[PDB]
Amino acid sequence: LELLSDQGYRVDGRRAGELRKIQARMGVFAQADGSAYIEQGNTKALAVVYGPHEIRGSRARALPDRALVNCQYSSATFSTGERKRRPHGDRKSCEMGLQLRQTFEAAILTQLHPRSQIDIYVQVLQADGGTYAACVNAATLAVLDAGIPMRDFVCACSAGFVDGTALADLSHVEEAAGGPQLALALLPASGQIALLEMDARLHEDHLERVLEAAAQAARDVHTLLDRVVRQHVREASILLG
RNA sequence: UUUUUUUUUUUUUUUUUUUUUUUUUUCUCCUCUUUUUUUUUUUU
Repeated sequence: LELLSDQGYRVDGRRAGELRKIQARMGVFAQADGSAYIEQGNTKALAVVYGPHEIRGSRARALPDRALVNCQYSSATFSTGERKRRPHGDRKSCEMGLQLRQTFEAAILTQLHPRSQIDIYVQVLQADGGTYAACVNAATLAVLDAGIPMRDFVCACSAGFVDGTALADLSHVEEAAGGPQLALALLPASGQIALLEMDARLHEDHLERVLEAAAQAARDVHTLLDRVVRQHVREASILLG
């Protein structure tokens, strides 16, 4: 099957260094302390956060120096072509909630809420392509909506490598083809990387170009989400006064 | 030849948990030429 034509067009019609269309939203729910909604291409995510509160259970599991970040991951049973129902014991959810907890224990400026918990929930309504970056961006928007201070605006994007060229924002068809996939979590102002992942084989000479293309695609996600945040804050500033 | 007074480092600790590798596709596809097919035999 052709994943890159001779003309340079992909299966869905975009070039190598081209992203899908994103359409976000802030303030979806009312009861919670924060909310967000993003649809990156054909993947629909959702995130809900709860502000610093009293530790549930009160089983002396607190930290006297910082706060306790608690991230979960879930997925709807109609999120793909087949039903594929799973119980709440899978290790895919555990590893996704652990990479989420790892990146948000580094992005959030947590040394201001001693002996407090932060509960972050992510719900995926339709998965087609990169799920990690869609969850990270939806929870970055939900955290901004909740007013929790943070060092920067963390954004994530993936990449690939086919026929000696570097792709960007891979889809499920391209992902399920046995290629060197790769994902980041970038802080645009400093250029630092919060998380790095990889699978499948790849030569050592092509790591610089796949990593550079992924970082550039994350910097391209940054501008599009930045205009959404600026329009939202100008909206509320106009409403307030 | 210049008296008298203006307190200070948050209180708390004797919390239960009965799971388990993975996980999810890619179609049908013209094999060229001396033949029947030789064959016992012996030295390993």
